[PDB]
Amino acid sequence: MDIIFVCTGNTCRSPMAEALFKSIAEREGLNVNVRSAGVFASPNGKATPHAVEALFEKHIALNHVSSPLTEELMESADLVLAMTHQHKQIIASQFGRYRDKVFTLKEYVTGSHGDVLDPFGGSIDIYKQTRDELEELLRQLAKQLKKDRR
Repeated sequence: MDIIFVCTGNTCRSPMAEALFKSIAEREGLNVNVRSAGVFASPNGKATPHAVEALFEKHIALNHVSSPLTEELMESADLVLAMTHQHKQIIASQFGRYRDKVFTLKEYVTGSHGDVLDPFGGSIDIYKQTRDELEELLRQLAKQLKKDRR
């Protein structure tokens, strides 16, 4: 199992979800890899001064530098977890409808298309609201994985 969290510019939430899921997987004794990318990210984007601070408040000390989602990473991974249906369709448009590997961030857990709070460019409080929702989701995501590590 290798998971790619994906949002347009990566930094918006994907590395928060990565850091949380690593921490939660370590709590649960799950065995995975998780990474993050963006359909229009670049190899020199990084964790925002509020995402990183929100996970420092979580006492995880996030540190991440972005990269684009490209087909070799897609082929290497076993799950893709996209923040929106629009992102899912961009991924499909990049990779010739490799869409089967992709699920939306709520969808993989709720069973229905949707997203968490998008904090991109908000104050620390918005990333704080996000990481609470994101943790609650990712605990259910760990519950979903423990079925088959998928």
